[PDB]
Amino acid sequence: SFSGVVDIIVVRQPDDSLKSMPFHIRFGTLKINIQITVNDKKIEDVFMLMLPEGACYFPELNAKNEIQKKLRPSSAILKKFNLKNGYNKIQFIAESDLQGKQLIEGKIYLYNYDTKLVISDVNGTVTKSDSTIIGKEWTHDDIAELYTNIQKNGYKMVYLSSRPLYFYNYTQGYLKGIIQNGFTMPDGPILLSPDQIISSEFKGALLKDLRRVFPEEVNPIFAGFGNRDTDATACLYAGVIIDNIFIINEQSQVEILGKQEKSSYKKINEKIQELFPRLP
Ligand SMILES: [Mg+2]
Repeated sequence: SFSGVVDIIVVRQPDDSLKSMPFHIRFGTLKINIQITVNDKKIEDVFMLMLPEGACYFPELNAKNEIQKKLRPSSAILKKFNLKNGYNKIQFIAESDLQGKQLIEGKIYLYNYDTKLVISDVNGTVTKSDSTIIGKEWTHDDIAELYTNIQKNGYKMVYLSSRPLYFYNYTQGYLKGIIQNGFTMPDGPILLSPDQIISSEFKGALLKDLRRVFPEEVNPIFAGFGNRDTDATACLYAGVIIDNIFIINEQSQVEILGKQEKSSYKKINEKIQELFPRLP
């Protein structure tokens, strides 16, 4: 089974509170309390518990004095993490009297309320085609240079995977291994469609979840890259203007939906300052 943590996103609200996406973490070994360390610093007075199936949650009282199982921590808990802007290292330590201490590592990102995100599907959009693997999937040409320059202009790349949770760590390794003419894929969180995280329209629900951790009065999702018409629908209903949605096919032809224009990652990169203007 899966052992790891799905990249976590945290957003600082303009009242200085903190909101985050749900924590999806699994201890594959453990067949129990859970402590946290952020940036190699243990976090005091914060703990998680674990269900029989291995999924973990923050215990939180409701108004009837019953324990609720939250995947999203309170703002007060998140402030104790002492998160820096951007990437942060996070580890979860599950202590068990039978199996001792078990540790998993992951990534947690802190954005501001005015941070602008650029979504990118993985399969068919980064890879050329949409269980046996080696990471040698083919990659559309010139995509690493394009995304690098989007990031350099102040946007934040956010990747989207609909593969089963078993492949999550593989997808992370595939993206960080891409090298094209010296360019690499900019570091960023990989969100997992909630249908793949079973416990107790999916791409659209995930992106609306991400949008809703930002205040209502800003539109945080600037643009999106996909390869199926359902990717365009997911982005539109999460707040992306049609003009900023790009849909690529297996011949690496990119359609800019708003302008109904045929293009490519190379040509979009040449027009980077027009389509992805630099942010202050
Ligand atoms: Mg796809």
